[PDB]
Amino acid sequence: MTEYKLVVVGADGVGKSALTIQLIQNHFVDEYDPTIEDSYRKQVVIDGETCLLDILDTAGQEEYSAMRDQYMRTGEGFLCVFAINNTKSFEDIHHYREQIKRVKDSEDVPMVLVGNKCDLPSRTVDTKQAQDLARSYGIPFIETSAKTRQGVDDAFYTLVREIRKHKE
Ligand SMILES: Cc1cccc2cccc(N3CCc4c(nc(OC[C@@H]5CCCN5C)nc4N4CCNC[C@H]4C)C3)c12
Ligand SMILES: Nc1nc2c(ncn2[C@@H]2O[C@H](COP(=O)(O)OP(=O)(O)O)[C@@H](O)[C@H]2O)c(=O)[nH]1
Ligand SMILES: [Mg+2]
Repeated sequence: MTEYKLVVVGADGVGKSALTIQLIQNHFVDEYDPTIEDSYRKQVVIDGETCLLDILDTAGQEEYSAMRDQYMRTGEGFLCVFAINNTKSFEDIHHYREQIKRVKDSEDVPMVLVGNKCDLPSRTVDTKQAQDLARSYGIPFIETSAKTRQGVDDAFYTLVREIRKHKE
């Protein structure tokens, strides 16, 4: 089977952990320790390919040490997550994409832009705004809810698909 190393990044509170746990463990966590960073592995079939997904759920403090830089650059693809009711988290996307380009030392890194919490009633980030940002980057965009599980499998599988085509 093919191993894929995925890294879920984005501002605190956007739902990186809920998204990962929903995909790995099939349940919605409401109060996952905001500081716990860990890797999770899941065997799954994507487009008929058996895949082992190694998924780094990032957390902790905004540090830029050489060890963290090294942990991140093992990512083959990146889920860049913001929440549709958190303007600041959307604005922060550019920064995360810049940090990815830096530690990977490349301007084409497989990435998917993810607008989480789409179950929530009053969003301040419009679908169009985020699509526009995605198309500027050349990356896919998907809306997700870690609560209802909408889009969750597709967000991760779509990232896997972006890694395949980068590998040609
Ligand atoms: C994420 C990432 C990807 C690829 C390579 C990296 C290399 C080094 C460090 C990384 N990370 C570490 C965690 C982190 C990072 N950048 C911000 O930016 C917060 C705000 C907004 C813009 C500037 N800054 C002021 N915040 C963070 N953390 C806030 C507190 N909890 C967890 C975490 C989300 C950057 C790399
Ligand atoms: N309503 C709703 N709440 C969510 C969703 N995803 C995460 N949350 C909640 O938002 C908070 C932060 O989620 P968490 O996964 O810890 O964010 P992280 O800092 O990105 O890991 C928690 O209270 C979650 O229960 C979602 O899709 N919808
Ligand atoms: Mg978390």
